[PDB]
Amino acid sequence: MQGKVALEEHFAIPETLQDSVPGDYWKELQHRLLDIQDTRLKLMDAHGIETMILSLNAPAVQAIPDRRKAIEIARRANDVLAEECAKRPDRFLAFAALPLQDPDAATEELQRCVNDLGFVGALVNGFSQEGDGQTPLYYDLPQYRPFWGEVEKLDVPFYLHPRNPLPQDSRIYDGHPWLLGPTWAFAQETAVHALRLMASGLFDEHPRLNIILGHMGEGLPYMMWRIDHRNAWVKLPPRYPAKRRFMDYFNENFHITTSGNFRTQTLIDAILEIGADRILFSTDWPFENIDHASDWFNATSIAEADRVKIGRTNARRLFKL
Amino acid sequence: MQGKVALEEHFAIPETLQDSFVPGDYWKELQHRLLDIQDTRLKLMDAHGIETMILSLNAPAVQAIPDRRKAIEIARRANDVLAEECAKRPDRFLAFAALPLQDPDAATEELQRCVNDLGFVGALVNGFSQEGDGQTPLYYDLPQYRPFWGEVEKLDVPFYLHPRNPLPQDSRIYDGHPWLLGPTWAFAQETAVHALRLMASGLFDEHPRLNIILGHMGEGLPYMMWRIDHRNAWVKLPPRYPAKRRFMDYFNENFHITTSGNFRTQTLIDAILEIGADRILFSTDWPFENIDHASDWFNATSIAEADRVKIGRTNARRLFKLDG
Amino acid sequence: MQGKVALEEHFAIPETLQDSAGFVPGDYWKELQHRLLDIQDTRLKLMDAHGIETMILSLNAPAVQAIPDRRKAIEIARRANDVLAEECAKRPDRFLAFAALPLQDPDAATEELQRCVNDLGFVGALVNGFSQEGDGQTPLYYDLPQYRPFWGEVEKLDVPFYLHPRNPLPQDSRIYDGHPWLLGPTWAFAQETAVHALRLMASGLFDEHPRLNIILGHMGEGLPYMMWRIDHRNAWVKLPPRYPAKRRFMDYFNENFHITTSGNFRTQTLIDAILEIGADRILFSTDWPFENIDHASDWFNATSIAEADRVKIGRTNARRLFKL
Amino acid sequence: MQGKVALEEHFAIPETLQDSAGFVPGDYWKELQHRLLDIQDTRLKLMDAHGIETMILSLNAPAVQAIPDRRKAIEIARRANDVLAEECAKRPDRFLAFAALPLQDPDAATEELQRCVNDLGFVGALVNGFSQEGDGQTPLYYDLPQYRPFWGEVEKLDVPFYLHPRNPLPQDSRIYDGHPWLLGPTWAFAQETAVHALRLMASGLFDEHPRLNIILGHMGEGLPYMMWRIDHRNAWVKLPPRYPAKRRFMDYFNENFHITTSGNFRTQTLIDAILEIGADRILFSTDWPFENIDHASDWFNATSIAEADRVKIGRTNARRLFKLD
Ligand SMILES: O=C(O)c1c(O)cccc1O
Ligand SMILES: O=C(O)c1c(O)cccc1O
Ligand SMILES: O=C(O)c1c(O)cccc1O
Ligand SMILES: O=C(O)c1c(O)cccc1O
Ligand SMILES: [Zn+2]
Ligand SMILES: [Zn+2]
Ligand SMILES: [Zn+2]
Ligand SMILES: [Zn+2]
Repeated sequence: MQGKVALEEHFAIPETLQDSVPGDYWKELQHRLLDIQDTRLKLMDAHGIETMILSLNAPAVQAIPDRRKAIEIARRANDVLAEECAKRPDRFLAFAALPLQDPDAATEELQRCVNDLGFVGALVNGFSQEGDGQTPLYYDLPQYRPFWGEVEKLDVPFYLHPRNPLPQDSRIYDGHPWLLGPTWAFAQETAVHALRLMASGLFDEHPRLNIILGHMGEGLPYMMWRIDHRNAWVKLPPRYPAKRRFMDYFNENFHITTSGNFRTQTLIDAILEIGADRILFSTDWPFENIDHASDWFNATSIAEADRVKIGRTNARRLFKL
Repeated sequence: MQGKVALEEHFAIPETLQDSFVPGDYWKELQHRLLDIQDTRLKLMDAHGIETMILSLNAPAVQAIPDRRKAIEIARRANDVLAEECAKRPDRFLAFAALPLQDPDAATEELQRCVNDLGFVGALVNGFSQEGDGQTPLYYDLPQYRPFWGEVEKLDVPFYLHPRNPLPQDSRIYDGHPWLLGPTWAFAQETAVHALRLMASGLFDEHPRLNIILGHMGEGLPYMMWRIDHRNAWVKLPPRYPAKRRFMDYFNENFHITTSGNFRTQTLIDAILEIGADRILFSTDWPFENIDHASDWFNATSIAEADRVKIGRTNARRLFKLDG
Repeated sequence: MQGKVALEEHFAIPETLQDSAGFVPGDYWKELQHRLLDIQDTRLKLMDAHGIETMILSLNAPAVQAIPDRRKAIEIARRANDVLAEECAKRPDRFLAFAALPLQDPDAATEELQRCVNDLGFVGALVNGFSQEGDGQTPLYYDLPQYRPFWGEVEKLDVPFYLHPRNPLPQDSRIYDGHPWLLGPTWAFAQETAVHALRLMASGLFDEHPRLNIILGHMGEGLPYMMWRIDHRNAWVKLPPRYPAKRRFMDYFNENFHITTSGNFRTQTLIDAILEIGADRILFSTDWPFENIDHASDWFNATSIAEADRVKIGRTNARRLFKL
Repeated sequence: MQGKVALEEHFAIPETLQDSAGFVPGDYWKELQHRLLDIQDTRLKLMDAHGIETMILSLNAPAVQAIPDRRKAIEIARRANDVLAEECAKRPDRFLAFAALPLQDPDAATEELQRCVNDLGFVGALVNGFSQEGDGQTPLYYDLPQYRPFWGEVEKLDVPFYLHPRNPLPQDSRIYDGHPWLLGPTWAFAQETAVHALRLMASGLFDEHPRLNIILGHMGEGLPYMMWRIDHRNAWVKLPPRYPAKRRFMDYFNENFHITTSGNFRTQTLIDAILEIGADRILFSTDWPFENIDHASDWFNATSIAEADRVKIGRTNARRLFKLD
């Protein structure tokens, strides 16, 4: 398939590069993160990707406790990104990196990126760290409501990307570093953060918000029925502040991408849960090979009409292209 | 469908009853359900095509008793009670053992006692154990539990790894959201990861004949299993965990999942295309779930009639050697 | 779900009533007749009780397609269409109409479609397969040359054409000899209709009129499941197909066809169709009065698909297709 | 996947070679002929390169079923079976065989089946639909009374019966008039075979002989997708069906049939079948030489199913069905 849109495609700046064992692989990953116009573009051309919505790597800004430096790095990353997109505006779009450890500053940088730089959304690597940085700051908290109101005003999607939990909140993985990251930890962290947003009633207050989750929903689709329907015989209203069910907000305010989850069975389950209209193609480059994502998607077992929507038209619609 | 086998069916004894809402008329009903075995439960089984019910103590129960002596005491009592209840109707009730795993040796002894002397057909443990001050979750992939697993394999009976909530110090991500703890989500995360720890530790290389059972359709594992092994596939460097093979291998070869508290056809279809119908078992999670809810859904779920028979009955019959 | 649109919903006029006599046992004949003749009363109460806002009505089968005499066919067609317009006018907020066409006379059929659409406001046409004319011994399929002008007018008026089933003529039914239970909805209807659809595709009709919209009931008359094979059988033979059409069957099916759930309330079938043609091209329908409205609605309300798709298949796809 | 078993794999003898002539263009005819006559070379090399350990061979179509003279049919069947036995004996660790039967003569077909199974070690029979006999103008379906003795023997011998396709006779093909491209594997084959199978079910054959194992290729010739409708159409009519069989079509399909992936390398189709008849009754097959072995194998090795089912469908279901363990 040609003319695809991919939106979990990362890059890095020298300042955040270290955020991502010794050898040829680490060397290649660094080159990939810093490259935009050469290797990346050539692969896009060879693998039917017309539009790539770029985002800074992780955890990047979310792991910078000093709000002052966080704002500085965010602005720096966004300016570099703007410069890179300007070189091939027909191929590259961008997500804003935000210094959410400072709500007001984050709201202001998002406005700058959207109104001044033409960015089409924001991508945040989970909870923020601030001050001593020992407390994970989730976005369902009161201090972030103004920010969400502005996100809804600008009407641009918010991509809730993964990050690892803090060491003190990772005991379950002690002795198992291989379970952290993309293997599992990433999904758990992001799925719950997403659930917190839903449970908080955020989408009752701002129903037009568009949240995006990669890796096919971080496991949410398969368990969505249980999330709401467990112990169904208990006919008492849910205790959380949100007015409706998790499935309602997930179906109405979320979109999921195929980033790093090239599995047909998983895609079928998702199509039968959230629907093809809310699934978007993405690769997770440079952490995943573009050819791997594209070859799989070009041949996955779905209707051709859905391959067109998932690979291109859903995104073009979502980002008003 | 008639003649079904259900195996995540709970009961409680006065000592563990409190572990199991609000002041609402629901708490009263739940209590009655947990304490009942021969009456209400049996009538529902007769009304909903369930011939065999493999009973297990509630949660967290024994896993939440930090004092070894006490844990060993409560477990033995819960197992003696269970043994007595099953003896009243051996043609309908089977049993899973409650184990005081905060004491590896005592747990091994009690499992042997239950299996060899009481005829229990397996064990059901509610996640990690608490011991001493009870501030450290004790996972079963740890070295001290290897002798135990060797005995489990020797006795050749399944181990049902059931959920429990993580300790508060390990649940900050849920702070302010108590509604996310329990069956809503926390149970799955806790159990899925414990299962992965067992896999990564190489436990199944050492004891390949082990049979582990997970409820709630695998605690989310099937949907993400491909990613668990294949994420960042371009990096051809070998994984550094002790296990010799991949997660999917151990999941496909040493695990079975049940339909407990997850009556969703889409989820069942995904599981069928991931682990296979031969590895899926009907279960309800009674009394936390209504038996009629579980049965009505399963009787009509969109699968092959041949698979409805296997998932609803024959897979469990074979697994627990009920035909011979 | 409320506000659904159903479009394979039949009625009959005295002149065509007997055509449905041989499709149900004698004990059910009186009831089927009542249903076929009723539009304003019981039918509407069933619609209200089962969340159906719009019902696009059509004459029963084979009706006009089984009238060998051109003059008579044109007469009955106009009559049925006039009656249908009368009934819709009684409840214009709930009923829409498909035209009955005397296709044994191409020109007359073209004229009648124009009258129905431009003058009566009908939203499409429903034809029960091939037509009989003259001695009525030869099935007349619509891929034939003489029907090209008609198709050009269908595309110009831009209204869908519902290719409905009918049984094959006796001389073309020997495979069912001794098995009358295989004729009709059991199987013969699907074969007859699926092949007729393939004939239209293979003839290149959609190359000439790419904007045509064809609708098939009973989930595509079996087409989705075998569509890959229809084009890809013997793929090693790298030569172009021998038929007139310039492209593949899958292209025309994917681009010019829509299928409904009439008389095929099977979740597995719906899932296969979703993964072959997509939810955007599947429409809810019941096949009342040959199928119970509650059977269709109850199944569709609970089938295992995304809620977003239940809304599309149940309502918005049809509203989009018929420009409502 | 290695060690696969494939069971809709054809070959031909000079006497039946021309039967496959019209099914392929002119330039590809030479290649197809080579493939049909080859068993020990090209075929074996493809099996070794594409993980196929066992190939259950069968004569091409329509072959014997299109020979109206009983005597000639009996001769051709026997000749074809002897050649096949000869070929299998060259590499018995890789090749097994399906008997060709002269069903235009019930008693003769019964005797030949016995000969192939008892004396030649054949593991079943493959018949290309209805038979033609005498004037050959009447399709003879196997649900007819004269074939009951035959079926009784099939059940006694306890070997599967592969109901393979064939095109209907011209007078029974008017729906395809003007569309020769709709005959054969494109569609006519499936319609013809699906209905023949339904006739067997409706006749009550499986009530009388419940241990029969019937096999259909091309993923059930379309049956799985419409199976619910076949039994449940017009469900509001609460009156039993009119056919002589005691139960439902779905019951006989679920209990007496097995389907193969021959010439239908489609994942969506396989998923539907898995949810209708179950993975335990789906078997890998290619339809070589009409389909490329690599096409079938590459698709099956990667299709979206549980690895445990890939093993069953690709090998163990067949080994179990043909008692190879
Ligand atoms: O997608 C990512 O952002 C990512 C990382 O940031 C680190 C490792 C793997 C990975 O997929
Ligand atoms: O053990 C369970 O399965 C359970 C509980 O112990 C408490 C709430 C829900 C539940 O499913
Ligand atoms: O027109 C129909 O839809 C129909 C019949 O005409 C006869 C039986 C069943 C049926 O669905
Ligand atoms: O016998 C077959 O299987 C066959 C043919 O005889 C002709 C074309 C395709 C095909 O699969
Ligand atoms: Zn990423
Ligand atoms: Zn439980
Ligand atoms: Zn109809
Ligand atoms: Zn064949």
